[PDB]
Amino acid sequence: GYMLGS
Repeated sequence: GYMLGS
């Protein structure tokens, strides 16, 4: 799984 933001 993955979670990211910018």
